[PDB]
Amino acid sequence: DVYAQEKQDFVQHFSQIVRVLTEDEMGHPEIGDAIARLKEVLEYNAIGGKYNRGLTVVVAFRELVEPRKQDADSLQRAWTVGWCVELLQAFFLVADDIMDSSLTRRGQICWYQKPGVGLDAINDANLLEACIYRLLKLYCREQPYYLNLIELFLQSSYQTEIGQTLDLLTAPQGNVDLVRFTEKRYKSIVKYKTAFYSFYLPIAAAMYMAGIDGEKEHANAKKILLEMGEFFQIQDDYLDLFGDPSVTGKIGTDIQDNKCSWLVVQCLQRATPEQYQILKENYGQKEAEKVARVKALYEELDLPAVFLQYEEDSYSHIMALIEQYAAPLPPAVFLGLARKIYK
Amino acid sequence: DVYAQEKQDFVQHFSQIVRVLTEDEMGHPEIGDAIARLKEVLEYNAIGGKYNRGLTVVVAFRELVEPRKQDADSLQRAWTVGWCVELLQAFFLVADDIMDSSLTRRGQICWYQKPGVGLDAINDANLLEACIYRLLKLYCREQPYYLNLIELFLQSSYQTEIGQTLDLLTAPQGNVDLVRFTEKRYKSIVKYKTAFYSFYLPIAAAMYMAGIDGEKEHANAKKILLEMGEFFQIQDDYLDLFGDPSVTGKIGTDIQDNKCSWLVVQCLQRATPEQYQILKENYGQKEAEKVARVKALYEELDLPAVFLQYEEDSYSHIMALIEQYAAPLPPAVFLGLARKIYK
Ligand SMILES: O=P(O)(O)C(O)(Cc1cnc2ccccn12)P(=O)(O)O
Ligand SMILES: O=P(O)(O)C(O)(Cc1cnc2ccccn12)P(=O)(O)O
Ligand SMILES: [Mg+2]
Ligand SMILES: [Mg+2]
Ligand SMILES: [Mg+2]
Ligand SMILES: [Mg+2]
Ligand SMILES: [Mg+2]
Ligand SMILES: [Mg+2]
Ligand SMILES: [Mg+2]
Ligand SMILES: [Mg+2]
Repeated sequence: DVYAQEKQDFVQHFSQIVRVLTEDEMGHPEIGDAIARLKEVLEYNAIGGKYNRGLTVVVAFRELVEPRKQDADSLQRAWTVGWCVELLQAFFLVADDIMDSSLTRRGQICWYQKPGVGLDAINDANLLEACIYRLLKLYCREQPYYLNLIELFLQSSYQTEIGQTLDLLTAPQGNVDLVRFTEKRYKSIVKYKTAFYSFYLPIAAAMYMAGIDGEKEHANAKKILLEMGEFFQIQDDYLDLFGDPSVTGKIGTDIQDNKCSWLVVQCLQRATPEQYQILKENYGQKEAEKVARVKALYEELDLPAVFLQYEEDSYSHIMALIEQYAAPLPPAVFLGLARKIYK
Repeated sequence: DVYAQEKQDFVQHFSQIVRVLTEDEMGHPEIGDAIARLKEVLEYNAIGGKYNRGLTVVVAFRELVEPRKQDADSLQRAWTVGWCVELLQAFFLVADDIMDSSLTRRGQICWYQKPGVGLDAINDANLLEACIYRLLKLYCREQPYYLNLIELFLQSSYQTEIGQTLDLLTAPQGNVDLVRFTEKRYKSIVKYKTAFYSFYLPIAAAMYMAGIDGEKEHANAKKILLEMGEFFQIQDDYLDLFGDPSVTGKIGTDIQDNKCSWLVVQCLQRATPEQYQILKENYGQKEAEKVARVKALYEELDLPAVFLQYEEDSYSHIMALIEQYAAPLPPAVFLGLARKIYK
């Protein structure tokens, strides 16, 4: 992949990110303990993933910016902005893990589950968020795209938070109403909670850094990226139940948490009234036997096979959107991302 | 007060703030339920306070901007930016109430304690934060001070979050070490957690709106405002134990929560080794009888009288700093604020 060609170098740069964020300390040694906590938080929560969102900024930048304009400082700004995307993810995930009552993330216990962390993780997440704007000021403040990037991160955060609200509102604890789990509702939740920040944000950041600021170009980019994001969230929902946690790094909670998962939507489209009652009886509950019954029902209704077919159809659709909407950007910008997510 | 002269009108404007924030809905009716939740969150959490921070932007604006430049639109931008300060407070308090295990706020149950809210309040707080940047874009994007304000809110949030980290790190649950509760540590915690966002932020916002952007003018302003903020937090700590909750609107938790309160710092400065052991035995614990013992010890050591004296000395000090540092701004800018907090 073009992603493996940039990864080791991207990751390498995290030590610099941490160093520049945790040297607000000469000048202000009274905040030392707080900066030590920030370092711990950064190291626990922004490292251990695949780095695909941050890497996408870097790879897109190199593909959109003329090689004679890819000087040392410009490349550094590019991987800084990719790390800002990673930090945005880190902030959101820390908070999400608490609100979803999750156990593990990236092959370790969730930050909030750590003895001695707990709900202090809320402020830790806010700090991760603040680091984004700190790095943008330190590295990009004199660039013509500075305000574009600040506003792109802010707006992406707002959209994401709106999607989180829909997610949580459609999934009330102890309150099983399957009636709300429609395809239309599903598409809206995932557009807001995932598609903007996971797909549109990183490419858009690289577009703005390359001086591509036009509303038409950004709107065309979105046509591809929001669709890619929807697929990505459907995949996430499928892996929540059917994925191997040694590979995914995380234990699923969607059934217990009463979530408007792609799986439950597809279940409802297919289920006889008898299967509907089974689903109603067992969904949204902590008991392991009830979760098992839901999984059994999904397997009975061939949902893994339905997912496999959906992934093929989706891949073909996204490739079609690249043919329609890529120009004037290099198709490789989107195809690389397609390759990474449809693996 | 100059604050009462602007309050009814300031509060009046909240209906407009809510209307403009909850009409992201024509165009995007798929987010309707989320926008309904945002309205609920806004109404519960940004209304019911004294509005002093938001009001300070408005009053300072009128005192710093030439009356011929105080047109309809400019006044509207001023009360919008004051509401942004209120929203910053609202975001921070929702999160703080969870992390401090608080019960009530502004004479009602804390948002997170509401049946059916719970830890979903984390995302609600993030949404309140997003509304700040939304209102600044909608109302101030074409103004020469736009980036100044965005960066002032972002930086104030970072500082505040650093202060929150110090607060929480100095107050580990179930872990009583009084050794860390020093005056030096106290001053650092409150500078970061309170002084920036409660005092410096609102005046600074009005300064930038009035085209007063000079580093020397902002640095002089800070000399007064950070000191005022320290006093304000000492007052907050005193009222945590000795205030009337029908007046304060909130039930105190500092002793239970093992906080580096001004009260405990002053206790440690004065306490015999026998009183030190009593404090060690009873601090940072949930039992009502142990909290009562700590309060008894404080009363034994005349801490209310010590606070009364401190408030006089502090008032005199801040007035001295106004004489030194107010120019070239009208002294009324600071004196009005002094009047409100030393009441
Ligand atoms: O927990 P994961 O990794 O399975 C999850 O995929 C995480 C996720 C998706 N979108 C957002 C937005 C903000 C915070 C977290 N987000 P989900 O949406 O299923 O919680
Ligand atoms: O709960 P209160 O109102 O007594 C409290 O005064 C609230 C407070 C002060 N400073 C901050 C910063 C962020 C969030 C809340 N903050 P405290 O600092 O004592 O928690
Ligand atoms: Mg989750
Ligand atoms: Mg979630
Ligand atoms: Mg998931
Ligand atoms: Mg879940
Ligand atoms: Mg508190
Ligand atoms: Mg607190
Ligand atoms: Mg307090
Ligand atoms: Mg407390």
